[PDB]
Amino acid sequence: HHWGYGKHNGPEHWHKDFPIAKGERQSPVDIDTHTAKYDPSLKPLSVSYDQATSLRILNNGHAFNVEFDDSQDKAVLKGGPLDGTYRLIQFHFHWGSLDGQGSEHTVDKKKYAAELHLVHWNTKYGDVGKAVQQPDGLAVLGIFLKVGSAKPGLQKVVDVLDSIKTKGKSADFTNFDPRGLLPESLDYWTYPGSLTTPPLLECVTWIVLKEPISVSSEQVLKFRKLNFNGEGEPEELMVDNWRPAQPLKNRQIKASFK
Ligand SMILES: NS(=O)(=O)c1ccc(C(=O)NCc2c(F)c(F)c(F)c(F)c2F)cc1
Ligand SMILES: NS(=O)(=O)c1ccc(C(=O)NCc2c(F)c(F)c(F)c(F)c2F)cc1
Ligand SMILES: [Hg+2]
Ligand SMILES: [Zn+2]
Repeated sequence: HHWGYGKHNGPEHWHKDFPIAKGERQSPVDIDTHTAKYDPSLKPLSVSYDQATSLRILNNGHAFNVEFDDSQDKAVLKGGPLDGTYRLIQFHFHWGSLDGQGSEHTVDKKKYAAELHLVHWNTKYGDVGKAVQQPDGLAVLGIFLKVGSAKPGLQKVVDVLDSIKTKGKSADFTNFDPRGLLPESLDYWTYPGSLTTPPLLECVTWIVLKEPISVSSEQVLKFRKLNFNGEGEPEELMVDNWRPAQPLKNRQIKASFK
């Protein structure tokens, strides 16, 4: 049936319907800090989210997405290893059933509690649909979450979760500022990859921040109370919606810092 994260439709089965799963630039990958190359020509990231307009939060059966109005250059990402302007379209998380797992990318094999993905698309392509067909169509900003102190900025997200408990449910989610989810440093690693969920298209430039943000145990606990199923179906807790690290193959991970 449809793909998921369970025994019978999880990541190890994806290749049957999405051959690209065994591709050359699949994500996520493990970031080996001792072999990542410092590239002094990498420009600083330019995150301009002051004009971001969030619209809705949705449980899509795989995770929960917070959607933004991307009809204009309101919230953009430029700089870094990017050429062109990329508009923020949505953000979501991947998390685990336990604090020791949840992230998709790993650093020196270390797994974090969760991983935030801020998804952006290259404006030169006109729409997201066209951007996914290009090798540089998307830019995903990845931020690791570790359990510790509460992140004030994440609480509005946490509080609205009860409203979108099951697949298909959505709630109005305006005036959310994504700047409240960024760590203080924007140092990062970058490599060419893919979407980590089917269709697994290899159109992503990954920008993974070195500094994780901390969230309280109570905050991540609420992520774990969401459901993969729709209303009236057998309850399956939405946990461990992450894909294991893929082989790096002929790729090099660059670092913006020494
Ligand atoms: N401007 S808006 O009306 O608020 C709007 C909000 C969300 C989406 C969406 O989530 N589609 C998913 C989606 C992506 F988020 C991608 F990044 C992508 F590449 C896709 F192909 C895709 F279908 C589209 C438009
Ligand atoms: N975790 S992550 O790598 O940052 C990631 C970000 C966005 C998307 C996404 O927009 N997929 C929706 C989507 C569809 F639902 C389609 F049906 C389709 F054809 C797409 F191209 C598409 F992007 C998937 C994974
Ligand atoms: Hg592509
Ligand atoms: Zn993701």
